[PDB]
Amino acid sequence: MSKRKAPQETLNGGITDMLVELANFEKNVSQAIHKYNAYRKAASVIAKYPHKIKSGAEAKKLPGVGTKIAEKIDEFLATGKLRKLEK
Repeated sequence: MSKRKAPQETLNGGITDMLVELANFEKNVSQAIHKYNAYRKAASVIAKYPHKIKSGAEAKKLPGVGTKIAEKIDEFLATGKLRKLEK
């Protein structure tokens, strides 16, 4: 908790962070669950991935992800399509 100085709203991706969060549920999705394995594989290829993906097709190329959790990936970067101040 509190290592040096983390951002207030992360940078952009934060994919493996919210994917591992569902695996950390320890209640609705603790261990030996039916969908708990979905986040274990999708998070194994996402966290290895450079993270951050504007187009949803990115999670498609990621092996193990691209059927149900792929929508949750875009959910992270779904409300982060703000502009970057033009000119």
